[PDB]
Amino acid sequence: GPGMGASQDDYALIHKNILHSEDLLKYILETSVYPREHEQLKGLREVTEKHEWSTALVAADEGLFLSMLLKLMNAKRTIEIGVYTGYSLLTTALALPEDGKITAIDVNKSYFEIGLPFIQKAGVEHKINFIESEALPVLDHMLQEMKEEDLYDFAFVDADKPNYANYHERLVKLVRVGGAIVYDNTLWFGTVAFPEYPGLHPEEEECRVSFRNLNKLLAADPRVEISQVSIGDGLTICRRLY
Amino acid sequence: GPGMGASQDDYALIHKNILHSEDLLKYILETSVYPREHEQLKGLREVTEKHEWSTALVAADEGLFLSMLLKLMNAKRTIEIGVYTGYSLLTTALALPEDGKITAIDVNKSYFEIGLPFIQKAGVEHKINFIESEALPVLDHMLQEMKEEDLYDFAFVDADKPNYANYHERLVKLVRVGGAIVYDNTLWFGTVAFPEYPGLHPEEEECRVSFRNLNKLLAADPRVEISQVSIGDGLTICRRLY
Ligand SMILES: Nc1ncnc2c1ncn2[C@@H]1O[C@H](CSCC[C@H](N)C(=O)O)[C@@H](O)[C@H]1O
Ligand SMILES: Nc1ncnc2c1ncn2[C@@H]1O[C@H](CSCC[C@H](N)C(=O)O)[C@@H](O)[C@H]1O
Ligand SMILES: [Mg+2]
Ligand SMILES: [Mg+2]
Repeated sequence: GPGMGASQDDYALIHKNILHSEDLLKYILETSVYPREHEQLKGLREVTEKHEWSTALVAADEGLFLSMLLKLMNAKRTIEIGVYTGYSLLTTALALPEDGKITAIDVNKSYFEIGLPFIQKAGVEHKINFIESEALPVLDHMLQEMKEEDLYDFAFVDADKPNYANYHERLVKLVRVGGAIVYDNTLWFGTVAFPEYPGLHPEEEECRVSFRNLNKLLAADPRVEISQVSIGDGLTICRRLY
Repeated sequence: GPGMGASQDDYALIHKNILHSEDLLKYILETSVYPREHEQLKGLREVTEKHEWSTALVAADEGLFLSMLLKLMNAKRTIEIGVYTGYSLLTTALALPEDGKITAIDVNKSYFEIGLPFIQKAGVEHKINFIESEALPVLDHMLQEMKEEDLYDFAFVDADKPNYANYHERLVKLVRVGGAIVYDNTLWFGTVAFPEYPGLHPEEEECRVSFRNLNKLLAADPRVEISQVSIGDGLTICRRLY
Protein backbone atom coordinates (compact mmCIF):
# COMPACT_ATOMS: atom_id res chain seq x y z
CA GLY A 1 0.00 0.00 0.00
CA PRO A 2 1.00 3.66 0.26
CA GLY A 3 4.21 4.33 2.15
CA MET A 4 7.88 4.21 1.18
CA GLY A 5 7.77 0.87 -0.60
CA ALA A 6 9.67 -2.32 -1.24
CA SER A 7 13.24 -2.84 -0.05
CA GLN A 8 15.72 -5.59 -0.78
CA ASP A 9 16.25 -5.24 3.00
CA ASP A 10 12.86 -6.98 3.35
CA TYR A 11 14.29 -10.11 1.69
CA ALA A 12 15.52 -13.12 3.65
CA LEU A 13 18.01 -14.48 1.10
CA ILE A 14 20.16 -11.58 -0.09
CA HIS A 15 23.17 -12.53 2.05
CA LYS A 16 23.11 -16.22 0.99
CA ASN A 17 25.60 -17.88 -1.37
CA ILE A 18 25.66 -21.23 -3.14
CA LEU A 19 29.44 -21.56 -2.84
CA HIS A 20 30.93 -22.94 0.37
CA SER A 21 32.50 -19.65 1.47
CA GLU A 22 32.64 -15.97 0.68
CA ASP A 23 36.43 -16.42 0.51
CA LEU A 24 36.14 -18.80 -2.46
CA LEU A 25 33.79 -16.44 -4.32
CA LYS A 26 36.09 -13.49 -3.64
CA TYR A 27 39.05 -15.57 -4.85
CA ILE A 28 37.31 -16.29 -8.16
CA LEU A 29 36.39 -12.63 -8.64
CA GLU A 30 39.83 -11.21 -7.75
CA THR A 31 41.88 -13.84 -9.59
CA SER A 32 39.79 -14.55 -12.64
CA VAL A 33 37.16 -11.83 -13.17
CA TYR A 34 38.25 -8.31 -12.17
CA PRO A 35 41.49 -8.50 -14.26
CA ARG A 36 39.34 -9.45 -17.27
CA GLU A 37 36.43 -7.04 -16.71
CA HIS A 38 35.98 -4.14 -19.14
CA GLU A 39 36.50 -0.76 -17.46
CA GLN A 40 32.92 0.27 -18.26
CA LEU A 41 31.55 -2.96 -16.78
CA LYS A 42 33.55 -2.23 -13.62
CA GLY A 43 32.08 1.28 -13.48
CA LEU A 44 28.55 0.02 -14.05
CA ARG A 45 28.95 -2.70 -11.41
CA GLU A 46 30.28 -0.26 -8.81
CA VAL A 47 27.41 2.21 -9.15
CA THR A 48 24.87 -0.63 -9.19
CA GLU A 49 26.20 -2.19 -5.98
CA LYS A 50 25.02 1.02 -4.26
CA HIS A 51 21.53 0.71 -5.76
CA GLU A 52 18.49 -0.35 -3.73
CA TRP A 53 18.01 -3.53 -5.79
CA SER A 54 21.71 -4.43 -6.01
CA THR A 55 20.92 -8.05 -5.08
CA ALA A 56 19.44 -8.46 -8.58
CA LEU A 57 22.71 -7.58 -10.37
CA VAL A 58 24.16 -10.51 -12.31
CA ALA A 59 27.33 -11.89 -10.74
CA ALA A 60 30.53 -10.75 -12.44
CA ASP A 61 31.93 -14.28 -12.82
CA GLU A 62 28.65 -15.29 -14.42
CA GLY A 63 29.03 -12.28 -16.74
CA LEU A 64 32.34 -13.53 -18.10
CA PHE A 65 30.79 -16.97 -18.58
CA LEU A 66 27.91 -15.53 -20.63
CA SER A 67 30.44 -13.60 -22.75
CA MET A 68 32.37 -16.83 -23.34
CA LEU A 69 29.23 -18.70 -24.38
CA LEU A 70 28.24 -15.94 -26.81
CA LYS A 71 31.66 -15.97 -28.45
CA LEU A 72 32.01 -19.77 -28.63
CA MET A 73 28.63 -20.13 -30.35
CA ASN A 74 29.30 -17.08 -32.59
CA ALA A 75 26.03 -15.46 -31.58
CA LYS A 76 24.95 -12.39 -33.56
CA ARG A 77 21.28 -11.70 -32.71
CA THR A 78 20.19 -11.94 -29.08
CA ILE A 79 17.32 -11.11 -26.77
CA GLU A 80 17.59 -10.11 -23.13
CA ILE A 81 14.59 -10.14 -20.80
CA GLY A 82 15.38 -8.21 -17.63
CA VAL A 83 17.97 -5.47 -18.10
CA TYR A 84 18.11 -3.58 -14.74
CA THR A 85 21.15 -1.27 -14.92
CA GLY A 86 22.56 -3.20 -17.90
CA TYR A 87 25.49 -5.36 -16.71
CA SER A 88 24.53 -8.50 -18.63
CA LEU A 89 23.40 -6.27 -21.51
CA LEU A 90 26.76 -4.49 -21.75
CA THR A 91 28.51 -7.86 -21.34
CA THR A 92 26.53 -9.19 -24.30
CA ALA A 93 27.05 -6.09 -26.46
CA LEU A 94 30.81 -6.20 -25.84
CA ALA A 95 30.93 -9.90 -26.72
CA LEU A 96 28.97 -9.71 -29.99
CA PRO A 97 30.61 -8.75 -33.30
CA GLU A 98 30.40 -5.16 -34.48
CA ASP A 99 27.17 -5.92 -36.39
CA GLY A 100 25.53 -7.80 -33.52
CA LYS A 101 21.99 -6.83 -32.54
CA ILE A 102 20.29 -7.12 -29.14
CA THR A 103 16.59 -6.79 -28.35
CA ALA A 104 16.57 -5.72 -24.68
CA ILE A 105 13.29 -5.70 -22.72
CA ASP A 106 12.59 -4.25 -19.28
CA VAL A 107 9.58 -2.63 -17.59
CA ASN A 108 11.71 0.10 -16.00
CA LYS A 109 13.78 2.31 -18.29
CA SER A 110 15.08 4.38 -15.36
CA TYR A 111 17.31 1.45 -14.31
CA PHE A 112 18.67 1.20 -17.86
CA GLU A 113 19.50 4.91 -17.83
CA ILE A 114 21.88 4.24 -14.93
CA GLY A 115 24.01 2.01 -17.14
CA LEU A 116 23.48 3.80 -20.45
CA PRO A 117 26.48 6.20 -20.06
CA PHE A 118 28.79 3.22 -19.52
CA ILE A 119 27.31 1.47 -22.56
CA GLN A 120 27.81 4.62 -24.65
CA LYS A 121 31.41 5.05 -23.47
CA ALA A 122 32.12 1.43 -24.36
CA GLY A 123 31.02 2.25 -27.91
CA VAL A 124 28.35 -0.44 -28.25
CA GLU A 125 25.08 1.47 -27.79
CA HIS A 126 24.38 1.01 -31.52
CA LYS A 127 23.81 -2.73 -31.02
CA ILE A 128 20.98 -2.30 -28.51
CA ASN A 129 17.27 -1.89 -29.19
CA PHE A 130 15.77 -1.22 -25.76
CA ILE A 131 12.01 -1.79 -25.37
CA GLU A 132 10.28 -0.43 -22.26
CA SER A 133 7.49 -2.94 -21.57
CA GLU A 134 6.43 -6.05 -19.78
CA ALA A 135 8.18 -8.78 -21.73
CA LEU A 136 5.28 -11.18 -22.43
CA PRO A 137 3.34 -8.79 -24.76
CA VAL A 138 6.57 -7.99 -26.62
CA LEU A 139 7.34 -11.68 -27.16
CA ASP A 140 3.79 -12.38 -28.32
CA HIS A 141 4.00 -9.47 -30.76
CA MET A 142 7.32 -10.79 -32.10
CA LEU A 143 5.75 -14.21 -32.70
CA GLN A 144 3.19 -12.89 -35.18
CA GLU A 145 5.76 -10.78 -37.06
CA MET A 146 9.15 -12.53 -36.93
CA LYS A 147 10.27 -14.70 -39.83
CA GLU A 148 12.86 -17.47 -39.90
CA GLU A 149 15.58 -15.01 -40.95
CA ASP A 150 15.05 -12.97 -37.76
CA LEU A 151 15.31 -15.81 -35.21
CA TYR A 152 17.66 -15.21 -32.28
CA ASP A 153 20.86 -17.11 -31.56
CA PHE A 154 20.68 -16.57 -27.82
CA ALA A 155 18.25 -15.45 -25.12
CA PHE A 156 19.09 -14.42 -21.56
CA VAL A 157 16.11 -14.51 -19.20
CA ASP A 158 16.66 -12.61 -15.95
CA ALA A 159 13.40 -10.75 -15.24
CA ASP A 160 10.37 -11.72 -13.07
CA LYS A 161 11.19 -15.29 -12.08
CA PRO A 162 7.60 -16.65 -11.71
CA ASN A 163 7.02 -15.96 -15.44
CA TYR A 164 9.97 -18.03 -16.70
CA ALA A 165 7.81 -20.98 -17.79
CA ASN A 166 5.59 -18.57 -19.74
CA TYR A 167 8.67 -16.98 -21.35
CA HIS A 168 9.92 -20.45 -22.28
CA GLU A 169 6.84 -21.20 -24.39
CA ARG A 170 7.62 -18.16 -26.55
CA LEU A 171 11.41 -18.40 -26.57
CA VAL A 172 11.55 -21.96 -27.94
CA LYS A 173 9.92 -20.45 -31.03
CA LEU A 174 11.91 -17.20 -31.15
CA VAL A 175 15.38 -18.73 -30.75
CA ARG A 176 16.71 -20.69 -33.73
CA VAL A 177 17.17 -24.45 -33.72
CA GLY A 178 20.57 -25.02 -32.13
CA GLY A 179 20.31 -21.67 -30.36
CA ALA A 180 20.52 -21.18 -26.61
CA ILE A 181 18.15 -19.96 -23.90
CA VAL A 182 19.76 -19.19 -20.53
CA TYR A 183 17.51 -18.90 -17.46
CA ASP A 184 19.12 -17.02 -14.56
CA ASN A 185 18.81 -17.76 -10.83
CA THR A 186 17.52 -21.34 -11.20
CA LEU A 187 19.08 -22.42 -7.88
CA TRP A 188 17.47 -19.42 -6.07
CA PHE A 189 19.99 -19.07 -3.20
CA GLY A 190 19.92 -22.84 -2.64
CA THR A 191 16.27 -22.83 -1.54
CA VAL A 192 15.19 -25.07 -4.42
CA ALA A 193 16.79 -28.04 -2.65
CA PHE A 194 14.09 -27.96 0.05
CA PRO A 195 10.35 -28.69 -0.18
CA GLU A 196 9.81 -26.13 2.60
CA TYR A 197 11.98 -23.21 3.60
CA PRO A 198 11.24 -21.04 6.65
CA GLY A 199 10.94 -17.30 6.89
CA LEU A 200 11.07 -16.22 3.26
CA HIS A 201 9.52 -13.04 1.99
CA PRO A 202 6.31 -13.95 0.09
CA GLU A 203 7.99 -13.06 -3.22
CA GLU A 204 11.03 -15.21 -2.35
CA GLU A 205 8.82 -18.17 -1.50
CA GLU A 206 6.94 -17.73 -4.78
CA CYS A 207 10.26 -18.00 -6.66
CA ARG A 208 11.37 -21.06 -4.69
CA VAL A 209 8.17 -22.80 -5.77
CA SER A 210 8.30 -21.49 -9.34
CA PHE A 211 11.94 -22.54 -9.83
CA ARG A 212 11.28 -26.00 -8.41
CA ASN A 213 8.49 -26.36 -10.98
CA LEU A 214 10.55 -24.82 -13.80
CA ASN A 215 13.59 -27.00 -13.17
CA LYS A 216 11.41 -30.11 -13.45
CA LEU A 217 9.71 -28.76 -16.58
CA LEU A 218 13.00 -28.02 -18.36
CA ALA A 219 14.46 -31.39 -17.40
CA ALA A 220 11.40 -33.07 -18.96
CA ASP A 221 11.12 -30.89 -22.07
CA PRO A 222 11.99 -32.90 -25.23
CA ARG A 223 12.25 -29.71 -27.27
CA VAL A 224 15.56 -28.77 -25.59
CA GLU A 225 18.68 -30.25 -24.07
CA ILE A 226 19.78 -28.64 -20.81
CA SER A 227 22.70 -28.01 -18.50
CA GLN A 228 22.11 -26.53 -15.04
CA VAL A 229 25.29 -24.73 -13.93
CA SER A 230 26.16 -23.81 -10.33
CA ILE A 231 27.63 -20.40 -11.17
CA GLY A 232 26.30 -17.14 -9.75
CA ASP A 233 22.87 -17.99 -8.34
CA GLY A 234 22.59 -20.96 -10.70
CA LEU A 235 21.61 -20.81 -14.35
CA THR A 236 20.14 -23.27 -16.83
CA ILE A 237 21.30 -23.38 -20.45
CA CYS A 238 18.76 -24.76 -22.92
CA ARG A 239 19.62 -25.63 -26.51
CA ARG A 240 16.67 -25.88 -28.91
CA LEU A 241 16.40 -29.26 -30.68
CA TYR A 242 13.47 -28.64 -33.08
CA GLY B 1 59.85 -44.30 -6.64
CA PRO B 2 60.18 -44.95 -2.90
CA GLY B 3 58.22 -42.60 -0.67
CA MET B 4 54.91 -42.26 1.13
CA GLY B 5 51.67 -43.84 -0.01
CA ALA B 6 49.61 -41.75 -2.43
CA SER B 7 46.39 -43.68 -2.80
CA GLN B 8 42.99 -41.96 -2.75
CA ASP B 9 42.53 -43.06 0.87
CA ASP B 10 45.71 -41.11 1.76
CA TYR B 11 44.17 -37.82 0.56
CA ALA B 12 42.49 -35.28 2.82
CA LEU B 13 40.06 -33.45 0.49
CA ILE B 14 38.10 -36.35 -1.09
CA HIS B 15 34.77 -35.51 0.58
CA LYS B 16 35.01 -31.68 0.50
CA ASN B 17 32.59 -29.80 -1.80
CA ILE B 18 32.79 -26.34 -3.34
CA LEU B 19 29.03 -25.94 -2.94
CA HIS B 20 27.93 -25.15 0.62
CA SER B 21 25.16 -27.73 0.58
CA GLU B 22 25.34 -31.46 -0.02
CA ASP B 23 21.56 -31.25 -0.46
CA LEU B 24 22.00 -28.65 -3.23
CA LEU B 25 24.42 -30.83 -5.17
CA LYS B 26 22.03 -33.79 -4.79
CA TYR B 27 19.13 -31.63 -5.97
CA ILE B 28 21.04 -30.65 -9.11
CA LEU B 29 21.94 -34.26 -9.88
CA GLU B 30 18.46 -35.65 -9.17
CA THR B 31 16.57 -32.88 -10.96
CA SER B 32 18.70 -31.78 -13.90
CA VAL B 33 21.32 -34.48 -14.55
CA TYR B 34 20.24 -38.09 -13.94
CA PRO B 35 17.04 -37.65 -16.07
CA ARG B 36 19.27 -36.37 -18.89
CA GLU B 37 22.19 -38.80 -18.53
CA HIS B 38 22.73 -41.41 -21.25
CA GLU B 39 22.17 -44.97 -20.02
CA GLN B 40 25.76 -45.88 -20.87
CA LEU B 41 27.09 -42.84 -18.97
CA LYS B 42 25.05 -43.96 -15.96
CA GLY B 43 26.53 -47.45 -16.15
CA LEU B 44 30.08 -46.15 -16.54
CA ARG B 45 29.64 -43.70 -13.65
CA GLU B 46 28.26 -46.43 -11.38
CA VAL B 47 31.18 -48.81 -11.90
CA THR B 48 33.66 -45.93 -11.61
CA GLU B 49 32.14 -44.82 -8.28
CA LYS B 50 33.35 -48.19 -6.90
CA HIS B 51 36.89 -47.84 -8.30
CA GLU B 52 39.90 -47.00 -6.16
CA TRP B 53 40.38 -43.63 -7.93
CA SER B 54 36.70 -42.62 -7.95
CA THR B 55 37.68 -39.15 -6.64
CA ALA B 56 39.09 -38.36 -10.09
CA LEU B 57 35.79 -38.98 -11.94
CA VAL B 58 34.35 -35.86 -13.56
CA ALA B 59 31.14 -34.68 -11.92
CA ALA B 60 27.98 -35.62 -13.79
CA ASP B 61 26.58 -32.07 -13.83
CA GLU B 62 29.91 -30.90 -15.26
CA GLY B 63 29.58 -33.63 -17.89
CA LEU B 64 26.31 -32.21 -19.21
CA PHE B 65 27.85 -28.74 -19.22
CA LEU B 66 30.77 -29.95 -21.35
CA SER B 67 28.35 -31.62 -23.74
CA MET B 68 26.40 -28.33 -24.02
CA LEU B 69 29.60 -26.38 -24.80
CA LEU B 70 30.61 -28.86 -27.51
CA LYS B 71 27.21 -28.70 -29.19
CA LEU B 72 26.88 -24.92 -29.02
CA MET B 73 30.30 -24.34 -30.58
CA ASN B 74 29.67 -27.10 -33.20
CA ALA B 75 32.90 -28.88 -32.22
CA LYS B 76 33.99 -31.66 -34.56
CA ARG B 77 37.60 -32.55 -33.69
CA THR B 78 38.74 -32.59 -30.08
CA ILE B 79 41.52 -33.76 -27.78
CA GLU B 80 41.18 -35.13 -24.26
CA ILE B 81 44.13 -35.30 -21.86
CA GLY B 82 43.27 -37.62 -18.98
CA VAL B 83 40.69 -40.28 -19.82
CA TYR B 84 40.50 -42.51 -16.70
CA THR B 85 37.43 -44.74 -17.14
CA GLY B 86 36.05 -42.53 -19.94
CA TYR B 87 33.13 -40.46 -18.58
CA SER B 88 34.13 -37.12 -20.14
CA LEU B 89 35.30 -39.06 -23.20
CA LEU B 90 31.96 -40.80 -23.68
CA THR B 91 30.20 -37.48 -22.96
CA THR B 92 32.28 -35.87 -25.72
CA ALA B 93 31.81 -38.74 -28.19
CA LEU B 94 28.04 -38.62 -27.68
CA ALA B 95 27.94 -34.83 -28.23
CA LEU B 96 30.04 -34.69 -31.43
CA PRO B 97 28.57 -35.30 -34.91
CA GLU B 98 28.72 -38.80 -36.31
CA ASP B 99 31.95 -37.97 -38.19
CA GLY B 100 33.55 -36.27 -35.18
CA LYS B 101 36.98 -37.34 -33.98
CA ILE B 102 38.62 -37.37 -30.53
CA THR B 103 42.29 -37.81 -29.74
CA ALA B 104 42.21 -39.31 -26.22
CA ILE B 105 45.46 -39.54 -24.24
CA ASP B 106 46.05 -41.40 -20.97
CA VAL B 107 49.05 -43.09 -19.40
CA ASN B 108 46.88 -46.01 -18.20
CA LYS B 109 44.74 -47.88 -20.73
CA SER B 110 43.53 -50.37 -18.12
CA TYR B 111 41.38 -47.55 -16.70
CA PHE B 112 39.97 -46.91 -20.18
CA GLU B 113 39.11 -50.59 -20.61
CA ILE B 114 36.81 -50.36 -17.58
CA GLY B 115 34.65 -47.86 -19.45
CA LEU B 116 35.15 -49.22 -22.96
CA PRO B 117 32.15 -51.66 -22.89
CA PHE B 118 29.83 -48.73 -22.19
CA ILE B 119 31.40 -46.63 -24.94
CA GLN B 120 30.99 -49.54 -27.35
CA LYS B 121 27.34 -50.12 -26.44
CA ALA B 122 26.73 -46.41 -26.99
CA GLY B 123 27.91 -46.86 -30.60
CA VAL B 124 30.58 -44.15 -30.53
CA GLU B 125 33.86 -46.06 -30.06
CA HIS B 126 34.67 -45.27 -33.71
CA LYS B 127 35.18 -41.58 -32.93
CA ILE B 128 37.97 -42.28 -30.42
CA ASN B 129 41.67 -42.60 -31.17
CA PHE B 130 43.09 -43.67 -27.80
CA ILE B 131 46.81 -43.03 -27.26
CA GLU B 132 48.42 -44.80 -24.30
CA SER B 133 51.21 -42.38 -23.34
CA GLU B 134 52.26 -39.52 -21.18
CA ALA B 135 50.57 -36.51 -22.73
CA LEU B 136 53.55 -34.12 -23.05
CA PRO B 137 55.50 -36.23 -25.64
CA VAL B 138 52.31 -36.75 -27.65
CA LEU B 139 51.57 -33.01 -27.74
CA ASP B 140 55.15 -32.19 -28.71
CA HIS B 141 54.95 -34.71 -31.54
CA MET B 142 51.65 -33.18 -32.66
CA LEU B 143 53.25 -29.72 -32.80
CA GLN B 144 55.68 -30.93 -35.46
CA GLU B 145 53.10 -32.83 -37.55
CA MET B 146 49.93 -30.72 -37.21
CA LYS B 147 48.83 -28.48 -40.05
CA GLU B 148 46.70 -25.33 -39.79
CA GLU B 149 43.73 -27.20 -41.33
CA ASP B 150 43.68 -29.95 -38.66
CA LEU B 151 43.76 -27.81 -35.51
CA TYR B 152 41.43 -28.99 -32.77
CA ASP B 153 38.16 -27.24 -31.98
CA PHE B 154 38.22 -28.16 -28.29
CA ALA B 155 40.55 -29.59 -25.65
CA PHE B 156 39.62 -31.00 -22.25
CA VAL B 157 42.51 -31.11 -19.78
CA ASP B 158 41.96 -33.36 -16.79
CA ALA B 159 45.13 -35.39 -16.29
CA ASP B 160 48.05 -34.67 -13.92
CA LYS B 161 47.24 -31.27 -12.48
CA PRO B 162 50.77 -29.92 -11.79
CA ASN B 163 51.51 -30.22 -15.52
CA TYR B 164 48.63 -28.03 -16.76
CA ALA B 165 50.83 -24.99 -17.42
CA ASN B 166 53.11 -27.15 -19.59
CA TYR B 167 50.10 -28.51 -21.50
CA HIS B 168 48.86 -24.95 -22.01
CA GLU B 169 51.97 -23.96 -23.96
CA ARG B 170 51.28 -26.70 -26.51
CA LEU B 171 47.48 -26.47 -26.54
CA VAL B 172 47.39 -22.76 -27.42
CA LYS B 173 49.10 -23.90 -30.63
CA LEU B 174 47.08 -27.11 -31.18
CA VAL B 175 43.57 -25.63 -30.80
CA ARG B 176 42.30 -23.32 -33.54
CA VAL B 177 41.83 -19.60 -33.12
CA GLY B 178 38.40 -19.31 -31.54
CA GLY B 179 38.65 -22.85 -30.19
CA ALA B 180 38.33 -23.75 -26.51
CA ILE B 181 40.67 -25.27 -23.92
CA VAL B 182 38.94 -26.40 -20.70
CA TYR B 183 41.13 -27.03 -17.62
CA ASP B 184 39.40 -29.18 -15.01
CA ASN B 185 39.68 -28.86 -11.20
CA THR B 186 40.95 -25.25 -11.15
CA LEU B 187 39.25 -24.54 -7.78
CA TRP B 188 40.79 -27.66 -6.12
CA PHE B 189 38.19 -28.25 -3.38
CA GLY B 190 38.23 -24.53 -2.65
CA THR B 191 41.75 -24.71 -1.20
CA VAL B 192 43.11 -22.33 -3.87
CA ALA B 193 41.42 -19.46 -2.01
CA PHE B 194 44.07 -19.46 0.72
CA PRO B 195 47.84 -18.85 0.68
CA GLU B 196 48.29 -21.85 2.98
CA TYR B 197 46.00 -24.74 3.83
CA PRO B 198 46.89 -27.26 6.57
CA GLY B 199 46.33 -31.00 6.65
CA LEU B 200 46.85 -31.87 2.97
CA HIS B 201 48.60 -34.83 1.44
CA PRO B 202 51.77 -33.55 -0.31
CA GLU B 203 50.28 -34.31 -3.74
CA GLU B 204 47.16 -32.36 -2.78
CA GLU B 205 49.31 -29.44 -1.61
CA GLU B 206 51.29 -29.54 -4.86
CA CYS B 207 48.06 -29.22 -6.84
CA ARG B 208 46.84 -26.37 -4.62
CA VAL B 209 50.00 -24.39 -5.34
CA SER B 210 50.07 -25.27 -9.04
CA PHE B 211 46.44 -24.19 -9.48
CA ARG B 212 47.01 -20.91 -7.65
CA ASN B 213 49.88 -20.31 -10.08
CA LEU B 214 47.91 -21.51 -13.12
CA ASN B 215 44.88 -19.37 -12.30
CA LYS B 216 47.06 -16.25 -12.16
CA LEU B 217 48.85 -17.24 -15.39
CA LEU B 218 45.64 -17.82 -17.36
CA ALA B 219 44.11 -14.57 -16.11
CA ALA B 220 47.21 -12.70 -17.37
CA ASP B 221 47.64 -14.58 -20.68
CA PRO B 222 46.82 -12.38 -23.72
CA ARG B 223 46.60 -15.38 -26.06
CA VAL B 224 43.25 -16.40 -24.53
CA GLU B 225 40.06 -15.07 -23.05
CA ILE B 226 38.89 -16.96 -19.96
CA SER B 227 35.92 -17.85 -17.80
CA GLN B 228 36.43 -19.69 -14.51
CA VAL B 229 33.23 -21.61 -13.68
CA SER B 230 32.32 -22.91 -10.21
CA ILE B 231 30.86 -26.20 -11.49
CA GLY B 232 32.13 -29.60 -10.35
CA ASP B 233 35.53 -28.90 -8.76
CA GLY B 234 35.84 -25.71 -10.80
CA LEU B 235 36.91 -25.42 -14.41
CA THR B 236 38.42 -22.67 -16.55
CA ILE B 237 37.36 -22.20 -20.17
CA CYS B 238 39.98 -20.61 -22.42
CA ARG B 239 39.22 -19.26 -25.89
CA ARG B 240 42.21 -18.85 -28.19
CA LEU B 241 42.49 -15.29 -29.51
CA TYR B 242 45.49 -15.57 -31.85
N1 LIG C 1 7.35 -8.41 -16.55
C1 LIG C 1 8.55 -7.89 -16.80
N2 LIG C 1 8.93 -7.63 -18.09
C2 LIG C 1 10.17 -7.08 -18.37
N3 LIG C 1 11.05 -6.80 -17.35
C3 LIG C 1 10.68 -7.07 -16.07
C4 LIG C 1 9.44 -7.61 -15.77
N4 LIG C 1 9.36 -7.76 -14.43
C5 LIG C 1 10.52 -7.33 -13.88
N5 LIG C 1 11.34 -6.88 -14.89
C6 LIG C 1 12.70 -6.35 -14.79
O1 LIG C 1 13.60 -7.43 -14.66
C7 LIG C 1 14.82 -6.94 -14.13
C8 LIG C 1 15.39 -8.05 -13.25
S1 LIG C 1 17.07 -7.72 -12.65
C9 LIG C 1 17.95 -8.02 -14.21
C10 LIG C 1 19.46 -8.01 -13.95
C11 LIG C 1 20.33 -7.74 -15.17
N6 LIG C 1 20.03 -8.70 -16.25
C12 LIG C 1 21.81 -7.75 -14.76
O2 LIG C 1 22.67 -8.12 -15.55
O3 LIG C 1 22.17 -7.35 -13.64
C13 LIG C 1 14.49 -5.65 -13.39
O4 LIG C 1 15.17 -4.58 -14.02
C14 LIG C 1 12.98 -5.48 -13.56
O5 LIG C 1 12.59 -4.14 -13.77
N1 LIG D 1 51.25 -37.54 -17.59
C1 LIG D 1 50.05 -38.02 -17.93
N2 LIG D 1 49.68 -38.10 -19.25
C2 LIG D 1 48.45 -38.59 -19.64
N3 LIG D 1 47.57 -39.03 -18.68
C3 LIG D 1 47.92 -38.96 -17.37
C4 LIG D 1 49.15 -38.47 -16.97
N4 LIG D 1 49.21 -38.54 -15.61
C5 LIG D 1 48.04 -39.06 -15.15
N5 LIG D 1 47.25 -39.34 -16.24
C6 LIG D 1 45.89 -39.87 -16.28
O1 LIG D 1 44.99 -38.79 -16.10
C7 LIG D 1 43.75 -39.30 -15.66
C8 LIG D 1 43.16 -38.27 -14.70
S1 LIG D 1 41.48 -38.62 -14.11
C9 LIG D 1 40.61 -38.16 -15.65
C10 LIG D 1 39.09 -38.16 -15.43
C11 LIG D 1 38.21 -38.35 -16.68
N6 LIG D 1 38.46 -37.31 -17.67
C12 LIG D 1 36.74 -38.35 -16.29
O2 LIG D 1 35.89 -37.92 -17.07
O3 LIG D 1 36.36 -38.81 -15.19
C13 LIG D 1 44.05 -40.67 -15.03
O4 LIG D 1 43.40 -41.65 -15.80
C14 LIG D 1 45.56 -40.83 -15.15
O5 LIG D 1 45.98 -42.12 -15.54
MG1 LIG E 1 19.80 -12.88 -12.11
MG1 LIG F 1 38.63 -33.53 -13.04
